[PDB]
Amino acid sequence: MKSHFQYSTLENIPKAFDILKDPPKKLYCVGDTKLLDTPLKVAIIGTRRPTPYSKQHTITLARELAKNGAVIVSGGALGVDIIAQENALPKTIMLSPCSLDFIYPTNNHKVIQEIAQNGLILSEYEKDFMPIKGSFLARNRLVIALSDVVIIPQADLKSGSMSSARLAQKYQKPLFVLPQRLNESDGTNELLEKGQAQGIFNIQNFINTLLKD
Amino acid sequence: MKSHFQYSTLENIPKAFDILKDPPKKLYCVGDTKLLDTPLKVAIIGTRRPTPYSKQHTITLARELAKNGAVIVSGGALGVDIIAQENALPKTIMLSPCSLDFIYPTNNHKVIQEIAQNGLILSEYEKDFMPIKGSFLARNRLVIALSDVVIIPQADLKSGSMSSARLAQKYQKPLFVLPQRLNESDGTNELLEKGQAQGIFNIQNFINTLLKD
DNA sequence: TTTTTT
Repeated sequence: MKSHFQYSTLENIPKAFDILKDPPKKLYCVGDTKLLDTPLKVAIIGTRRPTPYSKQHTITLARELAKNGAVIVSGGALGVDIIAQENALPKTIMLSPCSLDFIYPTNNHKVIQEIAQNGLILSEYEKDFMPIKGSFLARNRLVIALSDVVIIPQADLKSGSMSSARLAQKYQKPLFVLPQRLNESDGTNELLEKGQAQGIFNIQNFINTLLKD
Repeated sequence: MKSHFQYSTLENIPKAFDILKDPPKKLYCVGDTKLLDTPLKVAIIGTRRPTPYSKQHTITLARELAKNGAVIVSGGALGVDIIAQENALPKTIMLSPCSLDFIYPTNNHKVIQEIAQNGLILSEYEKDFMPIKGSFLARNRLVIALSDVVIIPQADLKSGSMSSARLAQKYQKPLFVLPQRLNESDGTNELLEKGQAQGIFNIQNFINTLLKD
């Protein structure tokens, strides 16, 4: 799917990426580049197939965080990503797994279009670059590096979310997950079990605690 | 409701009770007093209105602990209590909020009879004593005192279960809970949020670990 | 909750 986006490049690579082994040398952008100056950047990422429960609270988290002046960072994926990003508009930054001349995934075109229009989309890839396994992983590192705090509402084991979670730990980005029932959201519960993430037991509280930092 | 139980008195107060600031001077009993010598005593207490979710896992916890030679201690209450006790039979000990000549709650009369027959029921009250606000809270301290570990599958804030959690902490009895969604079990989630309880993220590993010590 | 619990 063609985006018909009119895109350029960032003048400067955000310093957040300096922590990376191989920081992007060039970033392509469409939308509000000033969002990159937001004091509080929060990643919300997770399963492409969230339960009604997780969706419900992903919406509250995104809306309230954006209401309090934070910007939500995600990857525009089906499920958790695109729920969080739509509900954070216009304060949201998407890192694309393809060049900005392409829309991916196709079914998210309306929201992604709105992000291009009122938020910000960034890509490491210049043109005619279709999503490929390595680019999904590559952009995942950018979501984590750019973000100050990482929220994973719901996630399975051995998922991309879990890889991103390990990146968050590597870079000491505070990691929070939604409380989840047994034998569901296995990935996030393992994070809780191993003390690698904190649970969000009260959304308004959680947010005020982030703000007071 | 009269029980028509034939009951006696324990020859003396079990040692576990001597931690209490006001230990029972006498305990009345019906059933198999040999259960008091079981190495591992585990309390399973909680809301009188468990979700299907909490119910299914309470059943597994109770059965598997019994299989592993543990005795399940509870108060024979509607909901979590009686589910665990019935599934722990015959290895279960009930602490009654009333004298043993009465059945409470009446809806549990069938299982309570089975506990008197094949398990053990204890009471601090000799006779003609119906349950009262004070006797539930008194009973709770005996559940906590007798038990080595306390599992609270699901509970509301400011509840009898929470009262028991407070006693568990006071008398250095380790707490454990089931993972619960946001706004379904505020009581147990608060325990998790304050690090006052540990979550059960795998029932089989939970049990094995208990056996280790 | 009348059918009982910080």
